[PDB]
Amino acid sequence: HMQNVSLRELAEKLNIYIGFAAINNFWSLSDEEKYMEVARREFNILTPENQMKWDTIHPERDRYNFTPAEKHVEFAEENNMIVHGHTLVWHNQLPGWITGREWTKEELLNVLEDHIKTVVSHFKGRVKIWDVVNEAVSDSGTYRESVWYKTIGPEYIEKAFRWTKEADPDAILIYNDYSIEEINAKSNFVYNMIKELKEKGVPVDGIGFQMHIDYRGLNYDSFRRNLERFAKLGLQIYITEMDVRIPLSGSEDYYLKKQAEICAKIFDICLDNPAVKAIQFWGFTDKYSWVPGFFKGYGKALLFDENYNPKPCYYAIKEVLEKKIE
Repeated sequence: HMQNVSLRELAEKLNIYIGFAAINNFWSLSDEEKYMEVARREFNILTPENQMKWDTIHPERDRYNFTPAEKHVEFAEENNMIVHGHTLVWHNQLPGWITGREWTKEELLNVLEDHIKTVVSHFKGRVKIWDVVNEAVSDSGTYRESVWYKTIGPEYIEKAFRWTKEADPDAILIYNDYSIEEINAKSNFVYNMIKELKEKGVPVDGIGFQMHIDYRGLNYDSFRRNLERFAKLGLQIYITEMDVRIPLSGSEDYYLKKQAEICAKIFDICLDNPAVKAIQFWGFTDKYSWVPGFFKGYGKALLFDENYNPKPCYYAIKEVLEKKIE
């Protein structure tokens, strides 16, 4: 009977991880001390929000900068957190050396293999989970027409996973995407995609459900069924970027209560399926979240308020974890 009961302590008892995404340059924020203290007290897995992406780590064709990623990895290792690497292949925020010229298939395959082997071998053994391909599927449930897809065709996805496994055979390799938590056209396309990759022996070890949801919640029965179909492909399941956005106008107490009910229910369903290995939120304090810039009119989507005080959802998830253990 230690005096505080943290999320990470409860996660350790349930053999899962619970954690967060770390903002760029967190160590140099004006409130770095408080941010780092709440993070180390609460969490046992960290994803760098942006500083392992291409624009930061590979800013010119023949230049690599691991300096900010290594700050994230150092903080995680010092505080007994595992690291989730994000992300090796994605369509957005690519540097100008990629977006500003025309590519052929052979040349872009060679670029992608070099990026992936350089980055994954740099952090071999230190990054336990990689998001190898992120968001490859469009919101109609076809392949997203990214630079990678347009130039290479669909084989970019199987090659990215094969190249990542060669460079670190111990990392857990996942495909990560949003709005695939329920059974729908997008998740059906991802399901068949992954089923076909694994039939070909491609090493897709798991699926990441981003869980960027709102105060309307999910169709819980559909999420439960969708988690079961993916687990039965032999996948580990990660909830990778959770946030539960609420409108900024009006009835804050009402929306904080609905946010708590939604987080409680998501945790209940995840803890009932042993394929779910980790639940991370995309940040942890409302002071530092991508939601208000990306979803206009919404925010307050995380576990702690702007002053680092826990919100009703924090107590709600803690209660669920404690009941699951007892």
